[PDB]
Amino acid sequence: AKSRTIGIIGAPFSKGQPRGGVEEGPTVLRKAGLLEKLKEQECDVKDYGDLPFADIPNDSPFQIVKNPRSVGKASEQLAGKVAEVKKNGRISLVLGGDHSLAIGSISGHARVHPDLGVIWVDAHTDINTPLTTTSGNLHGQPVSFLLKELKGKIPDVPGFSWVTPCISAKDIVYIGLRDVDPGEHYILKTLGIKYFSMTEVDRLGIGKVMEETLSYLLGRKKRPIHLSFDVDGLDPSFTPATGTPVVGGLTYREGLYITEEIYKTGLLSGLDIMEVNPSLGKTPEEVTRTVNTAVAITLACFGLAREGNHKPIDYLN
Amino acid sequence: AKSRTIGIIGAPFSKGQPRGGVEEGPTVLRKAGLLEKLKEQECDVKDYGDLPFADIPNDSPFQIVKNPRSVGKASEQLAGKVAEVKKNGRISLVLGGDHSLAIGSISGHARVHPDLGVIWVDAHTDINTPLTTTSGNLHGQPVSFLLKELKGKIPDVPGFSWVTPCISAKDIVYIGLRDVDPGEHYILKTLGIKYFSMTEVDRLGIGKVMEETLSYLLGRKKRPIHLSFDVDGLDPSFTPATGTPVVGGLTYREGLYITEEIYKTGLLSGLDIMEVNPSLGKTPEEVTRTVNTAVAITLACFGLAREGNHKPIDYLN
Amino acid sequence: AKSRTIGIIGAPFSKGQPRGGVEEGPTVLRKAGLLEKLKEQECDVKDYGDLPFADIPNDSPFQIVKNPRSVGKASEQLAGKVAEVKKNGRISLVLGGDHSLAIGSISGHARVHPDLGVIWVDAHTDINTPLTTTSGNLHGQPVSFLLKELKGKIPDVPGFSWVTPCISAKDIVYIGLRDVDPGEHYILKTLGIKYFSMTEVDRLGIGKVMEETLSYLLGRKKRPIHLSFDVDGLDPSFTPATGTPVVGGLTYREGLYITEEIYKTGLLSGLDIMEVNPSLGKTPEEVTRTVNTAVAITLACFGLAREGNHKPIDYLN
Ligand SMILES: N[C@@]1(C(=O)O)C[C@]2(CCCN2)C[C@@H]1CCC[B-](O)(O)O
Ligand SMILES: N[C@@]1(C(=O)O)C[C@]2(CCCN2)C[C@@H]1CCC[B-](O)(O)O
Ligand SMILES: N[C@@]1(C(=O)O)C[C@]2(CCCN2)C[C@@H]1CCC[B-](O)(O)O
Ligand SMILES: [Mn+2]
Ligand SMILES: [Mn+2]
Ligand SMILES: [Mn+2]
Ligand SMILES: [Mn+2]
Ligand SMILES: [Mn+2]
Ligand SMILES: [Mn+2]
Repeated sequence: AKSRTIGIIGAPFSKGQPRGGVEEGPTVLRKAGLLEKLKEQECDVKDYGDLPFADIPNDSPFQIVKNPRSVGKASEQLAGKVAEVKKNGRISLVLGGDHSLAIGSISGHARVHPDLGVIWVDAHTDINTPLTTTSGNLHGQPVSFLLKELKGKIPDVPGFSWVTPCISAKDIVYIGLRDVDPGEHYILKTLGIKYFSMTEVDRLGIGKVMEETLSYLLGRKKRPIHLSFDVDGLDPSFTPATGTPVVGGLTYREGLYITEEIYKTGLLSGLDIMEVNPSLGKTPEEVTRTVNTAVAITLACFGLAREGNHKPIDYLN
Repeated sequence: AKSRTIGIIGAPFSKGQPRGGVEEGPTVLRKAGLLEKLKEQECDVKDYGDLPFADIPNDSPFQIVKNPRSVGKASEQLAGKVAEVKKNGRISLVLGGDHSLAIGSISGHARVHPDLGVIWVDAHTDINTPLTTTSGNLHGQPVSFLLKELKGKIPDVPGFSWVTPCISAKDIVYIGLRDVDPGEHYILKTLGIKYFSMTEVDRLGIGKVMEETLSYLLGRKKRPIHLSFDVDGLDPSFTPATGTPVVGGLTYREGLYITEEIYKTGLLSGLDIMEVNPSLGKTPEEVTRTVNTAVAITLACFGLAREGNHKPIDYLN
Repeated sequence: AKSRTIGIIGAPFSKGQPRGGVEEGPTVLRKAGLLEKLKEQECDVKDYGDLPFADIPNDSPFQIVKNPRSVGKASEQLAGKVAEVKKNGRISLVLGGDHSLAIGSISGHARVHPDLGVIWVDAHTDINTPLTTTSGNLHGQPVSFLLKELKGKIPDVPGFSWVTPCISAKDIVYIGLRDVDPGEHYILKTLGIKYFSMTEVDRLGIGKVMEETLSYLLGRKKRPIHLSFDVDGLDPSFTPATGTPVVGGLTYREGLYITEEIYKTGLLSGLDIMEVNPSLGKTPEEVTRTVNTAVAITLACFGLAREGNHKPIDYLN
């Protein structure tokens, strides 16, 4: 089945943020048996291996923006790989790595399917421009480079001349927001992007949120869905091993409900599992817990339903 | 009050599954002072004691099904006792013990009240047949023996010839499902059984789940209700000392909500508190936490309300 | 802005309950940086300091009621200070201290705003009279001293002659109840007080809870809102360092949603943050967690929102 045909890309990249270890995410996710688990779920899985992100020594800051050439080239090379997987008729599964990789993942996906819609599960908007950013960390800026309405607000950052904005503000839905910068909130409200912060999830419940999200994106016509899952979107009681955790997050159940509903459209076309950092656990158990939650979210994107699953055979004979 | 008139039955049995300690469930529920708290809630409590389960020598397996004569006899004896409690105009309250005992608890209850409706709160469907099971543990098979629609699909298993299917596929509602086998999922679909998996609970909220459950069972007219409560239906964050824990379960709140709602109909007629295993706690507090929750669940079935409770007197004098 | 103009009053009082340490509540809330966080949030903050509560020796009990003269005096002192802050046109922010201080906090606030509506966030109703109490602890009795309907059911308690009931049964809404005494349950129902116990929060979701609360209080016309927050309204997993914790409480998210919805009315006029006991944390981490949660709650009352916030300027320039 189309919704269960997968091309796994390993993106071991960390220079979009300051904390070492996030590049180990593709290794830890594989070691937890992700590939084997997806095949037990009737998936056709092709593992495209881990992208080599050859060292870019001499990568001085652009103003306050850190490692711009490394971040730009990693995303540029990932875009090429995602385009190749999409051309092979497979759902691209990007194992991160930090969230700056979404620049390349979404650009590469939009090359084959320009009509795609984006569902962004995260505690943060990641919509800072290189000029509104106060941290200078590119993992909090991927969306700004991707939105068409922000063209003229993105300065000429070394390593990003290949970037052409591919998503319009009306083609993205945020879910799980709870730590937004002032500049980011200004962008969000001015561009009129559809969002469901933890306030909306509390108000409406996850059922109504997904109902509104899928109607908002697919109501006019059926189009490919790109899900970008930052593991910090869930509460740190489920994914503690991550760079920028924020309390009061989406529950484990809620994370599975979003992925269960997205799978059911049959239109998932690209998936990012980002920000798993196996060296940010306070104990060896916080690491396994983060990785198992990430694996569980992934399996639900490819058909695993809590109600159960069965093959078209007579189980009573 | 009929809704507060109880017949206590201890069922210290574990051979429906391979993990030792669940036979100690009645003792630890009793030690926590369940009977005293119920009497303190204005309940008429009669204690029928803990049933003696004689060891069956040479209890050879039926195919891969383990301890068939023991599970069969334990349920046969429990059926007789539940029928005796019901005939005395009391609500039977079975303290388990593994979930295989539900065969006898529900059969016994259907002998006095054949128009009963079953609410099954669990992470599991326990609807495997002796042939669909892959584990061979009978606690994952009680619903198959009880269902009228499965007559002809259950072979002659030693110890079960006394069983006559007493409930139809339309007289049972599941709440909490999140770990269902393919064959169980097939049965669920082909027999059109009403169920609220954790997916439906996330979608609708426990308020709507309970509205629909009671409307489904009581819609036509009032009829007796049997609640079979497996503690693993709740999240292992609340009930960890259990044999088959599954993450992302019902909350402590949702569990009380379900039981407070069933109490309010005044139609509770049979109750099972199952799968409490006090040898399966990682810490002594994990055991007390499980037992405290199971006691809190039982107290709400018999009137204890979070908004409060009071005697029909004038407290301002 | 008026909704951001604050008058801070520290109330280091503990004699309303038997557990030492709650008098250290205003200090640990200050040491966390509450005032500084409010100032950074564009809040006009004025520190009125901590009230000097003079030790009353030979404070003999009134029947069973412990420290009557000390509790009455402290609330009498707080009433004059809250009334002063209100006449200065600032929102009174009382840093508790045990919940008996609500006597003084609400009374002083009604002296300047007699048409005020109360939102009481608590696991408990705190509506016992000096005659219905079984503990004799005055922190579980403040609502009885304040209701006009209970005038004649409150005996002459030494230190409380200054009290004059300032609210009617229809001017108060409870949210989060789950441990109500029989005497209190009788009072709650006979007076027909509006309440949302955890059962209604589970049934409706916090979104409908806030919809109904605000509609009931502000329906007829706009009126000042007094929020008295007992940190034990939230589950012990978010606020463990407290004297009377009850399991199955409001989540961190619900706590934030209540306080965000209250800010949005622009009618917040009084705020009590009560029962933070830094000496009751099982570990130093349990203390910090409670204090951090209490700070998060307070900031949301004055405009800090999870979707983000921004100043009225063009951030894209
Ligand atoms: N908006 C921030 C930024 O640096 O631009 C500011 C920040 C630092 C303190 C407050 N939150 C992290 C966030 C970046 C998140 C990236 B990610 O984890 O979602 O991928
Ligand atoms: N379907 C199972 C079986 O053994 O038949 C397979 C199982 C083991 C691995 C997956 N779940 C346990 C379950 C049984 C639960 C019984 B009870 O705890 O809910 O009462
Ligand atoms: N109803 C009680 C009372 O003492 O009047 C009985 C009590 C003692 C054990 C059961 N709950 C505490 C509660 C008081 C709460 C005060 B507060 O924390 O909400 O402010
Ligand atoms: Mn992100
Ligand atoms: Mn993030
Ligand atoms: Mn079971
Ligand atoms: Mn179970
Ligand atoms: Mn209180
Ligand atoms: Mn309280």
